Amino acid sequence: TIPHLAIDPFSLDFFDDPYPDQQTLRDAGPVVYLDKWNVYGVARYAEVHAVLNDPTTFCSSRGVGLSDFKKEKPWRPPSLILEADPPAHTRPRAVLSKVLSPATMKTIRDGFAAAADAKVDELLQRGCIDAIADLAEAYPLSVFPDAMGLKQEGREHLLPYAGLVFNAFGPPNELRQTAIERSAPHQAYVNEQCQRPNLAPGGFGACIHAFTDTGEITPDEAPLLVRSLLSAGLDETVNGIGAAVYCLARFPGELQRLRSDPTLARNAFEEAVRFESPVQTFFRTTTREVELGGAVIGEGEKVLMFLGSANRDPRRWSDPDLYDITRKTSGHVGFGSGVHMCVGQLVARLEGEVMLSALARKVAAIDIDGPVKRRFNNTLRGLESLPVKLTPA
Ligand code: HEM
Ligand SMILES: CCSc1ccc(C(=O)O)cc1
Ligand SMILES: [Cl-]
Ligand SMILES: [Mg+2]
Repeated sequence: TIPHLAIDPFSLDFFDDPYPDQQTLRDAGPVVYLDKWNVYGVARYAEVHAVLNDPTTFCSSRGVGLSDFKKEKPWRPPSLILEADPPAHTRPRAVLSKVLSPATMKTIRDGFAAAADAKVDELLQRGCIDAIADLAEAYPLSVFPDAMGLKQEGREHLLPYAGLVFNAFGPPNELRQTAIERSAPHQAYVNEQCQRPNLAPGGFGACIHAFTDTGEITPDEAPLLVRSLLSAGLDETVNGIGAAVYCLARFPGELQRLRSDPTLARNAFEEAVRFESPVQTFFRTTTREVELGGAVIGEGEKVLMFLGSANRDPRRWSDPDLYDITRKTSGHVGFGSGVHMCVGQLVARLEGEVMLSALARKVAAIDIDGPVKRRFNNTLRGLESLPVKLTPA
């Protein structure tokens, strides 16, 4: 009753161009079985949204990667928030929700916006740049570690650790195993910076520790929660900003609309998150035998969700493959949906918005002028290099 497919969603062939295969996964049925990895898969918007919003049936405490924590040991201690279900998930979630709250965004917006303006003016003096290394990567690295309260020493481990985290969600292919095997130096750096004395007072990490006073988390829980913000938020935001620049170069009419109304910057970034879906895939594990679509999934089975596919499903989106900066983007699952929906979404949107605002006000054209290279990762989509020429407005 359930179609079996041999598509490998963790192959380089898939990463290079997943969209034809995503249609095949969508059109094969509401639920598919991926024989290559012995997991179920859902690729349409309806089922992805349904799974995300049914946490008691499709749980996260057995891991949101391929590996099942009931069967295998986690490569690192499980995340206190991402790999927890209610009620264990709730109070750590509340802490990060307050640390990364709307109120918090007021304290960082001016600095984040000023840095984005300055970065774009710096790049305009160069003309031709790499929009990944010199922009999409450079800008978040220039604001987020400082906002986190990290010391200067050791920040060279941040990008390697982020890449490792998202590769480890995947199957035990080469990308995953090569990342985990010699990852101890990255883990030692991260674990050290999660300790209270190493975090600048007033930053995100120190604020997490400050919540131990309230009874929401214990002191021994706090380092693990800080770790979440050195795991998530970097590569996804980098990839999202890079995709936004790519779309503004490939859809030049949309850059001209953004220039004419820079207040579209926030939605222009949201549309890029839907278009790119920097977090392409992750898993749930069934706690019960379940009827999804017309399929009966057994208990203890891994269920792979295709967020990028859900955000390009023509059953839900008009012209899903077009980048449209005035599209009504509410309802996309690029940030997830339900109880786990990205707790850092306000930080990501802030970085994306102010960068696209700086582009909107300062740049007249963005032209690709060199070979474009893709960045390969088991669960992230994004570019490795994006040579562009920036024309000043
Ligand atoms: C464009 C940027 C981003 C994208 C596409 C993204 C994507 C996601 C997604 C899809 C989830 C849901 C995971 C699940 O349901 O299992 C999630 C959760 C999460 N995100 Fe993000 N994220 C982004 C930025 C950030 C930032 C900037 C931070 C931190 C500053 C962050 C921290 C987290 C954390 C801690 C969770 C776990 C939340 C929970 O389980 O309750 N993310 N993110
Ligand atoms: C799968 C969504 S991206 C993400 C990665 C790691 C964490 C964490 O370490 O808590 C949270 C979210
Ligand atoms: Cl670690
Ligand atoms: Mg300033």
